[PDB]
Amino acid sequence: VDKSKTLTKFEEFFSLQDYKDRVFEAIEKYPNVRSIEVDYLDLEMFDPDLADLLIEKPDDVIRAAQQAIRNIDRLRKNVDLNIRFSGISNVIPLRELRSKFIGKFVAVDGIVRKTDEIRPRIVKAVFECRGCMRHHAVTQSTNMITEPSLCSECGGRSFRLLQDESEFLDTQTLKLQEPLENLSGGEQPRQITVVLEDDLVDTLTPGDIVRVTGTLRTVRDERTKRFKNFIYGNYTEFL
Amino acid sequence: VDKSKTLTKFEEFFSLQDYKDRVFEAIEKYPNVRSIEVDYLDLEMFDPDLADLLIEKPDDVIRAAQQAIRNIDRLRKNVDLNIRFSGISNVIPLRELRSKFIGKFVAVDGIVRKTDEIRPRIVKAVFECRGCMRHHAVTQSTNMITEPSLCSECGGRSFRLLQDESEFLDTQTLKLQEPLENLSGGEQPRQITVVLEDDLVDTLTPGDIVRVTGTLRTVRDERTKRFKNFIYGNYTEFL
Amino acid sequence: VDKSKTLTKFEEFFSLQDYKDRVFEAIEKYPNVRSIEVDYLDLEMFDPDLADLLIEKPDDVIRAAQQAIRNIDRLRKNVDLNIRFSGISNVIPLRELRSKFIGKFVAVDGIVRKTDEIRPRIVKAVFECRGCMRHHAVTQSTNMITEPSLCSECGGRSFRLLQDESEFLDTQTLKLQEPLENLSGGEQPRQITVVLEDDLVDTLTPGDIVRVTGTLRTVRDERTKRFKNFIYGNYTEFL
Amino acid sequence: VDKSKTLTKFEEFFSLQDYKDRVFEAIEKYPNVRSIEVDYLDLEMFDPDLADLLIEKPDDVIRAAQQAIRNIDRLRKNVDLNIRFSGISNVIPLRELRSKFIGKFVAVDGIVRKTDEIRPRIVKAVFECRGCMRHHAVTQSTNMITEPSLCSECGGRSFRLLQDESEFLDTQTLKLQEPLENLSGGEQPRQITVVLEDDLVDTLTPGDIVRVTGTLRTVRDERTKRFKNFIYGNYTEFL
Amino acid sequence: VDKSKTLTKFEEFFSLQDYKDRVFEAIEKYPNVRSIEVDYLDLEMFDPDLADLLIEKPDDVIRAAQQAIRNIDRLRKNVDLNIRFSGISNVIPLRELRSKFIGKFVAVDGIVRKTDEIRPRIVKAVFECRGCMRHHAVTQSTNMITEPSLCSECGGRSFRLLQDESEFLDTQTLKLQEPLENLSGGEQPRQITVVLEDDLVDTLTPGDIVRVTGTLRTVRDERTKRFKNFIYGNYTEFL
Amino acid sequence: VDKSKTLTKFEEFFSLQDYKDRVFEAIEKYPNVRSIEVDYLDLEMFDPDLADLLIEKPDDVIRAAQQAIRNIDRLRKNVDLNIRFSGISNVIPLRELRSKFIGKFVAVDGIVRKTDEIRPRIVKAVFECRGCMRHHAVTQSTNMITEPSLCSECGGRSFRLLQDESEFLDTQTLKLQEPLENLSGGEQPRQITVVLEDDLVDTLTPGDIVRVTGTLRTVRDERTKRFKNFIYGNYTEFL
Amino acid sequence: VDKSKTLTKFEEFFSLQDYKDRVFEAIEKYPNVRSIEVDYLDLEMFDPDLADLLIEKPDDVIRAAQQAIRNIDRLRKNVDLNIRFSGISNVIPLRELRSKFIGKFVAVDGIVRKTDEIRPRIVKAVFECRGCMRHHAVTQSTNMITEPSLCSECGGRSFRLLQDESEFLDTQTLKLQEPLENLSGGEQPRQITVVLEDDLVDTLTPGDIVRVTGTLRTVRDERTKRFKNFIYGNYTEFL
Amino acid sequence: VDKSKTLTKFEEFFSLQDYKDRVFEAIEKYPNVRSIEVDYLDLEMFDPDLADLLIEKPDDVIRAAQQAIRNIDRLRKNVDLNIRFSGISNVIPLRELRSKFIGKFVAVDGIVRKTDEIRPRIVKAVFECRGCMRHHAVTQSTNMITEPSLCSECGGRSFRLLQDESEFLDTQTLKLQEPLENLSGGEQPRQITVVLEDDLVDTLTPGDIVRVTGTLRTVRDERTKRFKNFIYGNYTEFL
Ligand SMILES: [Zn+2]
Ligand SMILES: [Zn+2]
Ligand SMILES: [Zn+2]
Ligand SMILES: [Zn+2]
Ligand SMILES: [Zn+2]
Ligand SMILES: [Zn+2]
Ligand SMILES: [Zn+2]
Ligand SMILES: [Zn+2]
Repeated sequence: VDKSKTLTKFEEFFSLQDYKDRVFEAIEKYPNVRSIEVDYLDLEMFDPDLADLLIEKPDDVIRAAQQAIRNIDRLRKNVDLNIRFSGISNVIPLRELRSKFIGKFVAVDGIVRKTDEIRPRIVKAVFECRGCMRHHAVTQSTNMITEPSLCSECGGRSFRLLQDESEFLDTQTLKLQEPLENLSGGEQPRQITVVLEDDLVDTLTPGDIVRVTGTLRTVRDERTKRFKNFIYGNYTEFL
Repeated sequence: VDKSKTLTKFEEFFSLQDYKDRVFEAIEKYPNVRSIEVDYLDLEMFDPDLADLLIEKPDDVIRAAQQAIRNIDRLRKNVDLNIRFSGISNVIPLRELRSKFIGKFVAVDGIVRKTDEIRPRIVKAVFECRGCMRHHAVTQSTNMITEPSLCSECGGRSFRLLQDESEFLDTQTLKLQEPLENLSGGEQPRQITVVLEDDLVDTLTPGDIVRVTGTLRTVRDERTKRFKNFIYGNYTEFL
Repeated sequence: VDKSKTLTKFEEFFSLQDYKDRVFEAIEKYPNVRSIEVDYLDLEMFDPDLADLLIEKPDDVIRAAQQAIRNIDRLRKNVDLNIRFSGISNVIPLRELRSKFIGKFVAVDGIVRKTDEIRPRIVKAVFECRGCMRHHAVTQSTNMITEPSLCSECGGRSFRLLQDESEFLDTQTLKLQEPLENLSGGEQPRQITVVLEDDLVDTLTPGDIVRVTGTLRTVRDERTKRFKNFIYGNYTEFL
Repeated sequence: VDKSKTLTKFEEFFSLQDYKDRVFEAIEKYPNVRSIEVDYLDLEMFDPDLADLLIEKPDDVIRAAQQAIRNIDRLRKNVDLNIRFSGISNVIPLRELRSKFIGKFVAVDGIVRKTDEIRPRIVKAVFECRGCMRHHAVTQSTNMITEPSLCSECGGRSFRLLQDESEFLDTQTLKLQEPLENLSGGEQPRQITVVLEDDLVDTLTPGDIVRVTGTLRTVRDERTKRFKNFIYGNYTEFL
Repeated sequence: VDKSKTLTKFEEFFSLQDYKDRVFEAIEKYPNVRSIEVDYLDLEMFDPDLADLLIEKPDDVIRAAQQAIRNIDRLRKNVDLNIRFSGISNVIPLRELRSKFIGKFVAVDGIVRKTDEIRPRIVKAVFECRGCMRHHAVTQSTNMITEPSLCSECGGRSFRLLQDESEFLDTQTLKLQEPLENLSGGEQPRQITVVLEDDLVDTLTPGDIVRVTGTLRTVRDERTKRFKNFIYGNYTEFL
Repeated sequence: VDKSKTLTKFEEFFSLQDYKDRVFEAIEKYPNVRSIEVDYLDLEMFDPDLADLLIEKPDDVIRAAQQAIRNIDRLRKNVDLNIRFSGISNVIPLRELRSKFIGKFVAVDGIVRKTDEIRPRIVKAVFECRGCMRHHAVTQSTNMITEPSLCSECGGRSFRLLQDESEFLDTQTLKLQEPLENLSGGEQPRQITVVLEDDLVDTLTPGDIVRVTGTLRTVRDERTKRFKNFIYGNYTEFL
Repeated sequence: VDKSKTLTKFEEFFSLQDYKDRVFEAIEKYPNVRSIEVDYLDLEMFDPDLADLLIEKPDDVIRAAQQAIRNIDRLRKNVDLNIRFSGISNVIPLRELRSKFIGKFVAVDGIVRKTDEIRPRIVKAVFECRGCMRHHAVTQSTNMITEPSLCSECGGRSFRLLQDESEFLDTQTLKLQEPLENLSGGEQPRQITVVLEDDLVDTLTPGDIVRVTGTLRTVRDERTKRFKNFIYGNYTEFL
Repeated sequence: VDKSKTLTKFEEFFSLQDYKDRVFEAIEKYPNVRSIEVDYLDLEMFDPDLADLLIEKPDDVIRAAQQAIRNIDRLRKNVDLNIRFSGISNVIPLRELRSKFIGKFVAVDGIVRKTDEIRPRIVKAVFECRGCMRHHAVTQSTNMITEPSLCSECGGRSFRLLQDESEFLDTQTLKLQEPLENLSGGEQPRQITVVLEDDLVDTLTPGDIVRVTGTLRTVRDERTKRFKNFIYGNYTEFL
């Protein structure tokens, strides 16, 4: 919960002459950008402790980072930019994406195979509390709706989702096959699912040799009660 | 604006000479008409701000244009007329009907591919409150019944649908394929579902080159858990 | 609820010398008849307002009609005859049986195709109130049992169906294909389901060119949550 | 429940030339009369079986009697007259008013002692069902409110009394001391409570030698869980 | 024995010549009698074992002697007769009416001191089951209403007493003082309460030297929480 | 009439020249006035039917005269003014204030005997719904708080009174004795309670010969269970 | 009649010389017999009205004929004997076994086509009341367990079936095809299911030309929701 | 809720050279002072709008005032001083302390009569939520404990008071009799209760001619459901 300190670090970070500009000129083109790039190196340089936390707790850090930009933004109300990081020094071979990397910032190189259709998902679900009829919004991260814990106003524990009041976002999946030039006879290359959202959607194509950076997440499949790991894409570049 | 501010704006557009008569002739012919066509351009002339809301919140705006007409006719004959706008500048290509356009008024060109059977659907569902046995009517917009939030009379939260007291309405589904003259090799055209209801039913047929204007809606496919977009047709025109 | 007046109109109607007889001579052959025919014309003539209500609210009118016969019948206890109407001036083409005709008296011409097996259904379901163990009978119109709203004696809302105390009735379905001599190349004739009950059972045969008269009802199919219209047969004649 | 037959007997009874008049001329002076007198003898004569039932079930009979007058009264809506009987041949000594006479028509002679103040009571209590908020009226006979058994509309069993919607009536009590000219040395005369309502209120005075006619009722006193008998006055005359 | 074995034994005692007629004359005079006196000695002659149970379990025995008479009369006129035994050998002195005698048939001599007013009490309370609204009658033995255990029809456990449908019965209280000719200096006589009901009401008066025969019952005094013994009079005789 | 029909009638009486100004001057001086006196006679002139309702249903009528004034003032300053009628023909002698007059507008003469201390009472009670924590205000007319029927927002039925948010109002009690010049020997005058509130507080004193005009209300005395009548003062005048 | 009136009638038929011995010989051989055959004709002779009920309400009648025998045997050895009637005049052709015959005693001729495996079924299910843990036995007639309505001892409504304490019974299914000598071209014979239980098990085989006598029962086919008729065999005979 | 602005005004107010000192030198002697005096005039001068709000909403203002001092206090943790105001220009005669002054800052002159004993009360009650066992503190203002609305952590609505964890405060009451030198023959001077808490305790003595300043509060007495006004003392000075 001391991540409040992290917010501060980013607040300052987003004050350095160099960054302060790309931020503004980005908030300029809204909503034709949504993203602000960040060279991992500048972060490494300016405060190497934070640069480490990004790797251990991507989600939290990336949240605090976005929070800062919202604060240091007068004039243009709202505006939520996704901040993507480039040059992550934590490249990891596909085959090694096991449990230790669950929920960690990762960079994986490979070749894009199958690319699924682009479809929406709810990012901000709005619920109606069945206890007092009040409305509560809850940010979703998966395609599985997550109801509020309890209603703080009346103590209710039962909610009804109001789709017409919820906000959507574009989502897409693809297969990231590992590079062959490292295998050794007989071995049929392995692959992992990558999830691209918002503006990283419709960015990659079957064949693209790339380096996907992002958070390694996991999900248990229905029926086959087994988990499966996938990468929640943050930044992407060609090799 | 708020909804109320809009109703007014509309009550005047529907009072202007040019449309004053069209409205009465329709209210007159009911139910041999149901529709009342309005030129977008005229809406712009009368007001540029309203002609914009029509695109950002077509649902409420159109629901307002209906309460306006219902507030004009001399005989207060109720009459649920369909306001259909013609000539919409907001023309979006099919492949680009992503999330940003959910809930927005769009206009898409393409070619009617497959046409489905006309079936009815409940538009006004009547429920019996299991708490006090009173009756409540609730307007439905999808083919999925939506029960009332709670019974205002006794506080009940459980209802039973009374089909025999509900009002139906004809609905129809068809696939709209994108224009071929823009695809580039190895590219199979993408199609999208269009929903036609009331008097727009049985209006189009395979081959017809059209410019479907309507609200972009989304719906989660049962068992797949994935959302999919479709167009709720408002106005149709040939090219 | 003012249909009580309708009961009266039929009471009188079933007093005219002409009708008063076929009634009695019908109640004579019980239970080898069950039906009393009614020339729509005599109804049209004697009270043209009622003749109109039949079309708008078949079920209610036909109920009030049957109610009358029960009242104007001393001596032979019970005896419930179905009254069927001939010569309905509301003939409608098969293809046009849309929502406006849901719950309306209709006459449709066509050719009988597939004819299903004759099977029973419950017409009068008897329920045991789980609250006070009392018995309640409820008339069913579909093959889906409909429990009582609530128990008037104790306020119970939960019931158990007692099959052994319920009354059955013969039911049958068939397909009524539209007449071809009106189509126009390429068009594969459409069809609709007809439901024949009680003594209209085993009356039609594949091939019969007929004119089915009855109430247009609708039902949502399981799985495919879509509705489908069908005709609840009242009278039938050959062309 | 066959008391419906009793209603009939009174309907006829209140058709005899002689009575039919005092009824009308009474309904004339409303609301300056409220009472219609009935010579027990005429009742004895015309139908001696009814004349007996009055004695065994005063309340029911007197109800059916009042019901009749309401039926045989066109023109002046409402109007509820109390019918009082004179010349009851069931005179009983005060000291003998034991259990056998509970709920029986009785005539008792004595001298009026203490006379209490005149105060109102609720005759028709209106309740709000806490289940569905509907209103139910219930006739009260004592000064203790009696809630409905259950709500027939929703099955509710809990009610709230709405005083502002209830109707009141004047009530009064007095002591009827037994006649001394029948005692025998040492014996301190006994007494019983008489309850006078509506227009018999403020009719008797301490000292009046009278003959009270009415229904013998009983009530258990709080604290001292013992019952006590009293007379619910119907008719009164001086000796 | 069991209760049944006793009923039989009694059905014969009540069939013997000597008493055969007394029973019929009583059943005949009902309700101008209510009682049927039987000499204990005769009971001994007819059977010594039954004449004993009468003392060990007077309640059940007497309840049996009643079901017997009720099973003899020709007209099955019901008739709740009071069997009263005369000449009981089990004579216990007043001061010795302790616990061993609770529930036993005793006979105590003394002198009627103070006599209380005759009041009624419910003998047969009728309850309305709050579960199914059905009516249940329950015989009461004390002046404290005893609700049914549970409703056999619906399983309900909550009841409402319907006073207007309940049957009353006259009851009376008096103090019985021990015989003075046995006390020894500085000893104030001890008294005990006697309860007289039905036809035994208003039978004794101060001064009367009697030999009260009845069941010894006990009751806890409210607020004191202490039990106290009293005699439930069955038969009275002067000395 | 209905309530609405009355409001109108009043909105005009309060628009007439003669009273147009009195109303504004009062609305002006608020809250240094609160009252607005109106001559009954003038009400008769303006309308004889309304001047009658004032007597049959003073409560609603007066509640209407308030909504009228509240619907006239230019500044919509709310202002809860007290309409007080002067010169009421419906003068009833004290001893005759029985049930027929409960809820009616009366005028009684007598002499102020005893005067009680002025205390406040809640006029507008504010409750917190225990279901959703929302606040509801409810106008009180007695000194007994009356909770809301149910919460319309969530269906709750349980509330908690929030005294610190409720509005108070001064109330006062006094005994009004009947005029002595009409009693006839051995007759002690009868008194009745009068309740004075708002600006009528501390207006009368012992000895004052007055003509209290107000609504006759009744209330059950706790522990006694007996109703008692009292006058809710509207207008006072000296004789 | 009522059930009781019938039991008597039967107790006499089973007392007549001709059958007096058959019954005893059977009760004697139990359980090496179970059945007791009776000629319908004899039933007619003994009584024509009873021989009719047997057809209109075979279930109750047969249940009565069983309670009769159970009320005759000297040793009160219980013995659940099967009464099977021979030579039934009520012979109905297979294709005509519609609703009017549900619950009726019929006799149908045809040819045993397919025979199923003999399996057991619970005839007397024993349940443990989850409320008080008591045991209740309930006779089953179908292969679908039917729980008790409610527990009379404690009012419970929830039960658990105790298979190890329940009694089984052999049951068997076979298809009965209509006689071929009556069909007319292109007509494939219709078959109906027959259920054979107890000693009738493994009695018939393919090819056997028979005249199945039994009760016509109906049952709803799970998942189809459609009823289907079948014959519950009582007596079998070859042709 | 905009009282946050009031907090600010006091924050500034408590920064003026003059006040900033007495604050500090007061926080110096803790806990031997508890109070900081405030000349109403300085408040009147510096910001006359606030000086008015004090009178209308004493409680809120005085709260915001105390809140400020807590904020502008570094170094010495805790320390809650009561701020008392002197020289209130809202002196009001005792007899006029009616409803309009409920919850208003008031100054009343009079002579101290009876002085009650000093006793403690709970100022900060600590409750244990019966739902999750968590602890909640709630400031009390009366001697009647006020439980929390609901538990924000788990939604619980039931609490248990933990006396051993609650904080107490000294409280005292006295009678403030009005000054006689203003009455006029016969009039027996009136009085009102004053409540002195914390350090104003044991400050006044019978006889002291004083001017009590404070908030007028009201409370309904048990039994006698009537309210009574009293003064919650804030500042006191001698005349
Ligand atoms: Zn809530
Ligand atoms: Zn409801
Ligand atoms: Zn029930
Ligand atoms: Zn209700
Ligand atoms: Zn029950
Ligand atoms: Zn609420
Ligand atoms: Zn049980
Ligand atoms: Zn909690």
